[PDB]
Amino acid sequence: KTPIVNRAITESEVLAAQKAWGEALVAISTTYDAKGKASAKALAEKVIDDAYGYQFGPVLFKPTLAISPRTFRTTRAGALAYFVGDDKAFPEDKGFALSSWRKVEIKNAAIFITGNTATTMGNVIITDKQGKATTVDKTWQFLKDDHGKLRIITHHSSLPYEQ
Amino acid sequence: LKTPIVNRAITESEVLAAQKAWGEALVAISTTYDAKGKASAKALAEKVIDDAYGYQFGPVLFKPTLAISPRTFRTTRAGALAYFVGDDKAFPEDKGFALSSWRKVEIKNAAIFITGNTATTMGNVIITDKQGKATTVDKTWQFLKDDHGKLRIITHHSSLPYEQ
Amino acid sequence: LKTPIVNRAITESEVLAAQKAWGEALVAISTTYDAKGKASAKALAEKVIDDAYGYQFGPVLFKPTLAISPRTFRTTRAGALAYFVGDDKAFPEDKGFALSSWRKVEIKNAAIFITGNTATTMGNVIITDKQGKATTVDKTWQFLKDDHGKLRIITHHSSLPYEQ
Amino acid sequence: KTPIVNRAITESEVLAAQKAWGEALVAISTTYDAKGKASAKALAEKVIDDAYGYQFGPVLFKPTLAISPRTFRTTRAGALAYFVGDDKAFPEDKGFALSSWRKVEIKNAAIFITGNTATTMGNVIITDKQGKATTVDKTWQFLKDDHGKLRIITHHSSLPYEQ
Repeated sequence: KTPIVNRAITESEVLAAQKAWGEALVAISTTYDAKGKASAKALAEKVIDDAYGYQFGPVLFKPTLAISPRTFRTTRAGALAYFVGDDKAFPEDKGFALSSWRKVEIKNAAIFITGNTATTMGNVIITDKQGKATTVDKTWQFLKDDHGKLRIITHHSSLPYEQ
Repeated sequence: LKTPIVNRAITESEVLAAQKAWGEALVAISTTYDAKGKASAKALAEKVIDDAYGYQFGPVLFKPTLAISPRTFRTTRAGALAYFVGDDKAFPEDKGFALSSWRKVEIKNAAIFITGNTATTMGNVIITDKQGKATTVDKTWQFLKDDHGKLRIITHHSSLPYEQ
Repeated sequence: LKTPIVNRAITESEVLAAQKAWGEALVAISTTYDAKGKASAKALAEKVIDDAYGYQFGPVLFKPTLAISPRTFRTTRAGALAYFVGDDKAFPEDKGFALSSWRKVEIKNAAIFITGNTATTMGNVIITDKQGKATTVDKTWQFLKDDHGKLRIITHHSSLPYEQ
Repeated sequence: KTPIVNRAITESEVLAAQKAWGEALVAISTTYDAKGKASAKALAEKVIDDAYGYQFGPVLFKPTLAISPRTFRTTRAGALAYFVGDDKAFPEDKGFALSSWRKVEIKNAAIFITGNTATTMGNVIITDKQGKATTVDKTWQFLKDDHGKLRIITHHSSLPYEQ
């Protein structure tokens, strides 16, 4: 068979990367519930290093519950802080991943594959240990890196508009 | 003579220009309604959506600021028009976002990612009406440079800043 | 219902298909000349170049196998047509490559690189005439997937194997 | 100023990467003339690691003077062998870089920038220590890697057709 390099993203790679983020959020949450803040922060660090693209420079990350001065988490510390708190530079952050999450459901509205990147827009439903479901409107953008792995370079999460 | 060259890549200046052109268009639809009423605004909004968005390629990933939780994702031209100018029984909750007498748009980028043929921006956009009432949104755009070298919106996620 | 999706990426199967379609086209021009003469071949070559190449975007990076050292690079539609079918005073050394009664094209890829919106192939192509005379070339193609999802040649470098 | 990531290639980046290859060929050639085969092979190894993209998988490399069985140098060893010989697996290779090259001139016919990659097609003129000029027809394709540096993923070199 002809030796090939495929820098392009497939549908199945995008769907996998969406789930992988869900699994990573939950893994952080159950690890906090079970082993405390220090173990979660260390798990969260490896998760961000793995699934995000802060290595390339800024990530276009607007987290769901980020407050109006510190809205855009363009740095690795900004992401970690949003998910597990424990950073005095982000004093409004208690840790979004620390609410005992257990189930994440992806409901895509549309996917756009532009070759090396892919953008998804739809709903994500995050359910805690007691079945308290939070619905968010989520845009992700994935870049396939030089090692063939999908990295979040864009992450816009918003609570559905009510009024 | 200079080497003939095809450039499908987006530059920073093309991205900033396309951001400003969307602002100008929102304001141009808003004044045209204040000045000449619904019909004129609608016809202008239609050319704007045909020009600045990329519904020609298939669905656009458009989550508008003030879109209500059943009709959240405007993946069709009609969805986008309806959001801006209303007047569509299929989007009954849409009075028209562009019809609030908008006069100034300010772009405050936090970050830009140029992935070659496309470019994503994230940051604040501040839209101010004739009375100086400022609406601040958190906005993500993605621009694709079409076969004719013009930047088209294929992704548009706008959200009100989270208030605790 | 299935999530609506835009796919501007090229797949392996799209690349192999586009390779085979170029072969089929060369053979279809060659037989059409053997069977119906110059005029018919020319009109067919024109639709082939308009279909399979990307002169619509600007220059194509086309270095044909048997192109002579003044007129080496066929960056214009006319250059490409002339190479295949001749009949152009502006390319006086061109008898027409496609007019040698070609009947079989075999693609032997050494490697494929899909860079997302484009895909490059390098390897051998073996073009055999009505008498079974095999011409082997070393060939590089680059395909771009246009706004309509069809693969267009923007790069075509063909060379006779180096003989010491 | 807004923090930005630019995975796109500019005209000036392509022109630089074309010259950089010229400089690298010559550097190998003068290093052989002056310090012998071992020093050139070691310089040539770092040159290929740097300017080519064998890290991603196969490179679409058809060298000017490569012979009909071993035409396509899809492996790092194939490239090294073509440029400096000294590999019994490529027995027809004496070393293309070992002919005392001194001047390389790029004459582009056309450049196509497809975002993350750029293809050049034109002439390259390589002149030795005595002014013996070899003209080649050259296609290059450059991919900007995750670290912002241009890497040759395609290299088709042919002697101009004579007859």
